[PDB]
Amino acid sequence: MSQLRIAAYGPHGSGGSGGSGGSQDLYATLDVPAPIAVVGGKVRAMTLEGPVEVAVPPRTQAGRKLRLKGKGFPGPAGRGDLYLEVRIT
Repeated sequence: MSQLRIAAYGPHGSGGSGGSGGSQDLYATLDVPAPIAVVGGKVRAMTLEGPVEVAVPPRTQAGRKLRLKGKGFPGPAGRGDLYLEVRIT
């Protein structure tokens, strides 16, 4: 119905609520193999609900974090950003 919405990989500044970061932003390690990283697909991410399938976009490169705005916890600026740490295996 609703997966972790990937607001990353579209660097486009405009008149909207982006900022330099979210409120309670958190880095969560995202394991992705080299094939699924380049072509895109799905991977197993760690969540409090258990292992979820995150639909990975194409072009995905090691060391880049998928900043998923609003997927972090609420705070001063509104909600935090969930950075999925692309680990190409």
